[PDB]
Amino acid sequence: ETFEKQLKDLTSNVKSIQDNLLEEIITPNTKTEYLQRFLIDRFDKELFKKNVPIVSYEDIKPYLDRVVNGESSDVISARTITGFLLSSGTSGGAQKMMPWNNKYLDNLTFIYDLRMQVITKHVKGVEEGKGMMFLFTKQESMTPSGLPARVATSSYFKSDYFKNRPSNWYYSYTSPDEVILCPNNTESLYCHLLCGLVQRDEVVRTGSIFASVMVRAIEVLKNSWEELCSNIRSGHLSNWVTDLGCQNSVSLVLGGPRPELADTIEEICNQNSWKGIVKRLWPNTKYIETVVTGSMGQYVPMLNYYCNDLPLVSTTYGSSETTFGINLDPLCKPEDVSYTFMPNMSYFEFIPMDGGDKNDVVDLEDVKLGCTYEPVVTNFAGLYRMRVGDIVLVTGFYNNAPQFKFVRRENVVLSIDSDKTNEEDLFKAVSQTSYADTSTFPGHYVVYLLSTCCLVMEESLDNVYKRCRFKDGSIGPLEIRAKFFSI
Ligand SMILES: Nc1ncnc2c1ncn2[C@@H]1O[C@H](COP(=O)(O)O)[C@@H](O)[C@H]1O
Repeated sequence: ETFEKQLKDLTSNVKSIQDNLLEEIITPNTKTEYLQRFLIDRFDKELFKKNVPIVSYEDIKPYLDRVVNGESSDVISARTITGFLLSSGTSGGAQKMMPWNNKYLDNLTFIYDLRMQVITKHVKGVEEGKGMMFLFTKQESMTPSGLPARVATSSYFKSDYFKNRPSNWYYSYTSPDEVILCPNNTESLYCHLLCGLVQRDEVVRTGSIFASVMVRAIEVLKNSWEELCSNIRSGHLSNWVTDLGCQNSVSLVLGGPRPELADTIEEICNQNSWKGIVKRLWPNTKYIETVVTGSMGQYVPMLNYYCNDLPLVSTTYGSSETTFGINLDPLCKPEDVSYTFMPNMSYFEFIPMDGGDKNDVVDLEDVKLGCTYEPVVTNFAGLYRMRVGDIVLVTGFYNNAPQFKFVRRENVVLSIDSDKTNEEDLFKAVSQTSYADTSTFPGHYVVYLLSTCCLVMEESLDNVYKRCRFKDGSIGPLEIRAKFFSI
């Protein structure tokens, strides 16, 4: 009842909520160095639109550099910046750093609570069980200001928003918090699988942020099940896991020897065909929760094979600048997913990317059906009218809330995992066509046109690629097709 009214109000009063949010954001910031220079003396929406420039990351980086280096955040935000977000996008090989504060986590947990209600409205049999969720923490980078830079979900996991989260099915995992918080993701993924297998009847959902990570978890399971079952049989975690938090918390989950359970799992895994394996090991699973839009659509056939066509539920579209919104038709096919922007997240504007809309920039409530746009974001952490670099397509409207298909990220040419290699990067590499191969796991780049040539191309790519390729092992060695490989 409360949720039904909440969602009706959010998607019906879009214009009013957006206009009030802009006033809410701008009013305490009119005296910042940044907004004072565009002479926004008081809050006035037409003055904001006329005087405040639409900017790229590059335009405002001088201001962000000052905050990163320790200058008072009030140069851009009266809401103190207490950390930064590392974006998967880069500017000159360097990851972009976005300003961040707890309003990011206020919005994120608002969206978690909303999509939880959307899921349970449409999917039965989930509220009495737990999620086997392959969630990972990545260690933070220090900035000269002394504030940490983290990836979006790590900024949540390492906060009390996560530690002191609510107590219901949607925030209940088969993995202890220590496993989720473990910065060694090889150890934590193994422990995720171990705890999920031990509590296999309680699993009602499984997944990860992106479909690539869900696929990797299944491949690790395929390559680790004999060892996992030996830990279940003995009641002892393998010695190689060094994280103390994992050792202590997983030992409690194991409890003692489980040779009968081990036998049961070994009998399932021992089939030559891995088709439907997820459903056979976790028979109470109701759905797979993972993003399957954008470059992640390449993994849908693999996921359907392993999960025996359990629904793939792609819930959220977000970025280091802001969370955008959620999928209000969770049980649709992957190719049909659209995201309804939520008007309380940030003030959204849109630049037309085709001839169907001839305006220079338009408000959320004015976007035209069937037209493409680049989103523009004004947020609660010092970003004013910043271009996001994504292209979206207006597919419809839920009440008065536009729904958007994610089309692509501008200039990105190659993407396997979190990496987003764009045309400039592939250019430097070749000067020092392409295809993203996923038919084998791990996926890898393919540069059509020598062992050394493969290496120097990889060495010129960005840090996200190199962390995925050499550390997580989510990308294989780059291949120049005679066929040659990096190493
Ligand atoms: N649900 C989604 N579907 C497709 N692409 C997405 C989705 N969520 C995020 N992305 C992409 O990932 C970007 C976020 O990058 P980051 O700044 O590293 O958080 C977005 O701007 C999109 O390009």
